[PDB]
Amino acid sequence: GPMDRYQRKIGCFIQIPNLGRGQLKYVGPVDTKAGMFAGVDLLANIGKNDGSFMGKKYFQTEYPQSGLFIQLQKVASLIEKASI
Repeated sequence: GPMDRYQRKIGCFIQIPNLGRGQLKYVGPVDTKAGMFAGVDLLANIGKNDGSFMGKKYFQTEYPQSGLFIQLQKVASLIEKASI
């Protein structure tokens, strides 16, 4: 409430439209950005980051560009369907 239901699914896998399978690793705000975000590990270098942003660690990624922040509203129903 509001983030609790999504936070409980950290570690789940979700299938992101036009991106692929990603592991949910973080849910919350990102410094200097608007809104809430899911931080996902795409398990290939098709993301943007290594789980850090502006010098702060948000989550751990397998590869140097496998992490990605996605606006939470875009994946909120995928997360809700996923099982932990």
